[PDB]
Amino acid sequence: SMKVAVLPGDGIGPEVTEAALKVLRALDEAEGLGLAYEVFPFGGAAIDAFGEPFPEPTRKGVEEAEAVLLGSVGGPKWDGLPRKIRPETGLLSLRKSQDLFANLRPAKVFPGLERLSPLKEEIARGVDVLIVRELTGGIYFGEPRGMSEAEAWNTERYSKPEVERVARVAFEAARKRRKHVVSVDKANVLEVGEFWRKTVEEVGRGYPDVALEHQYVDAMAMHLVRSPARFDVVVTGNIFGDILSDLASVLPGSLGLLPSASLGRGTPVFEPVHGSAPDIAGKGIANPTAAILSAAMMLEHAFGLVELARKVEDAVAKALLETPPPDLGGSAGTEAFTATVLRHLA
Amino acid sequence: SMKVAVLPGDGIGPEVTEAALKVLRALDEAEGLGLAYEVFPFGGAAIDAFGEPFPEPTRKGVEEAEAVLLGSVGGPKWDGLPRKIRPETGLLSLRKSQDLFANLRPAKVFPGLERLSPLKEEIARGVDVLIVRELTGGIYFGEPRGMSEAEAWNTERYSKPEVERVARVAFEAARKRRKHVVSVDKANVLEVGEFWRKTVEEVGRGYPDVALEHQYVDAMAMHLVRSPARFDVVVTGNIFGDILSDLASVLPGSLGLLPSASLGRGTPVFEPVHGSAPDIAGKGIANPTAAILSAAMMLEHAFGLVELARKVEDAVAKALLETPPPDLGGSAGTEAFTATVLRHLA
Ligand SMILES: CC(C)[C@H](C(=O)O)[C@@H](O)C(=O)O
Ligand SMILES: CC(C)[C@H](C(=O)O)[C@@H](O)C(=O)O
Ligand SMILES: [Mn+2]
Ligand SMILES: [Mn+2]
Ligand SMILES: [Mn+2]
Ligand SMILES: [Mn+2]
Repeated sequence: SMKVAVLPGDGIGPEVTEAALKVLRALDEAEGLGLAYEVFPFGGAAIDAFGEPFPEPTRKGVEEAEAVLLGSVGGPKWDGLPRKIRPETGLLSLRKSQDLFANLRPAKVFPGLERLSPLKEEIARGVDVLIVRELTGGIYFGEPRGMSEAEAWNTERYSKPEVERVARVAFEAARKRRKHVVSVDKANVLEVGEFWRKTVEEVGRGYPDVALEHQYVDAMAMHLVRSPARFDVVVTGNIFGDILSDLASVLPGSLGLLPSASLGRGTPVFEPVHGSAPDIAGKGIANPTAAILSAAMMLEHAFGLVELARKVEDAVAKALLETPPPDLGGSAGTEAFTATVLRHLA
Repeated sequence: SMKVAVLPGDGIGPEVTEAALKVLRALDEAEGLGLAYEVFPFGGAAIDAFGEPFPEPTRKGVEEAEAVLLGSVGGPKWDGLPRKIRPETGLLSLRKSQDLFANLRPAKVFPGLERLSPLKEEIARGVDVLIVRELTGGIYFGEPRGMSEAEAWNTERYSKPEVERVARVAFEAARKRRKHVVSVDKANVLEVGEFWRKTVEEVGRGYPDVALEHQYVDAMAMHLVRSPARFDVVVTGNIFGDILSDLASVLPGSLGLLPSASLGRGTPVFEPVHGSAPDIAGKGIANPTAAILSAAMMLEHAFGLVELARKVEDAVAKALLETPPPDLGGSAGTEAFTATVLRHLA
């Protein structure tokens, strides 16, 4: 079996999700995967239908599935909503309800595609970095939090077990990759950074076969641009991971390329890093690469189909070289780009 | 006249600071500026002699001077000491005591040097962005803050007057440049971001001639790499400013290229945005560009010597294209490079 909860969301979310659905359907037919999917409302669409971005039928659908394929959420239609029901809060609520504390974001420059990077070729070449981002803690969820007319406040905080568990995922991922972890904090300025580093260092003792290095977040942003090829796994807290993963997104040359996996205690979630791009929704141009590669991450991580995930990745890489979408200077529409991916899969 | 407190600091700090002083003496000679300056112990140097990084006599000198020319602080010798008594903390104390809420970091790619940028030439051409970072509030100084065996916490908080005063600096700076400001927050997840955005918006109304735009911090990190050329002034909080300013610093191709001004209630501070670079200390190769441009910002912001700051800057620019330092593919040591700047200043 292969039970998938599909949450298309808003803007280009449904378009890119349908592209990823075509890739999955074509694999189901060829490999006999027994895929069964069901579509649920989430985000702006759920707010308009149920009054909340992560409504009951959707929460039930997620908990009962083996994996979630997620689109994108948000748009100006919902600007000004009380924070508790913003599309963005529904997203945090999804991550939190399944306690998906480990967010995996791979930034990779495919061999031959250095041209597309905004960086000079020799710097972009061989880039293959995995950002492990702590997703259900830190300032995103910390209390106290609030605002009055005179001030506003949010609390960046971590407990020992929260740091331990995300650190352990980073070490396990590194062990399967190039056995190198860079942990990122602001320990020269903050107590939380200090605490972060101390705990990651302790977890590191359990993995003496993996090299551990620490970097300050400001210096890390800089390294991700000057020498990204020297990184294997990067582990950091919620907001630092949010920032650095968008920054890494530029290495391949575009934001519509980065897929992601959210793993923890409950139903794993797979979503393209990009937002809902309201400006281009329904215009048949959104690059579906991120969504497709997220479906690839789902195959590997949720279903253990490593070989299949790589076929998709290989097909996408050829499609990018052959007929790139407009965001990479090409003229291939969402539909045509997906068809290209399909031919290579054959 | 011109009363300056000089804080060389640790590592390359004294060398690069000395280089900047040679530029300053040259101008005091050629222009008769009435330059009076005294050297004070700061950072690790202050720790060795007084047992603290920011002792009473250095505090006194700072407060009696009209401007501070600071080198850099930190080094392996002082690792191990509690964070609270680090040279880096003495730097935070200096900033806090003079309530220098506005940190100006101009990341610029001088015409002809696009080649040194990690970015492709067309992207790096004409880059001229000023980061206005709030420097005395936010998480860096937020109460409550702490650590136990079980967890640690820090508080990202801003008051209305704190956001208003840094925002104003941003608008005034823009008004002198290209009339565009981008304010940067994480309003979609953080109450403090919503509060920041709302306050910058109200201040913005007093500047109907300046264009105002808001970007999320993760998207902004991306834009500083894909299209830095579209930005003029960028204003943001303490930690977001720390990250984006290091990011912007990579654009012209080195560390050694970025100066900064710290402006506020007390004595203004001018320092190069780079660490003590412990390894190359006393070897005479460190790029003094950032220290020299920092004294140039001093001339402008502390003494209103616009024209002179500019002559210093054009001189440095031609020195870079004529005799580049080791850190930018060249072989011009600290003193030889300074002499080139001296030669162009006449
Ligand atoms: C939409 C926003 C809340 C979200 C986040 O900050 O996690 C997005 O930026 C991302 O990175 O998935
Ligand atoms: C050394 C450190 C405390 C300092 C900061 O974080 O402000 C430095 O990174 C900077 O950007 O000037
Ligand atoms: Mn993000
Ligand atoms: Mn003259
Ligand atoms: Mn910094
Ligand atoms: Mn005072």
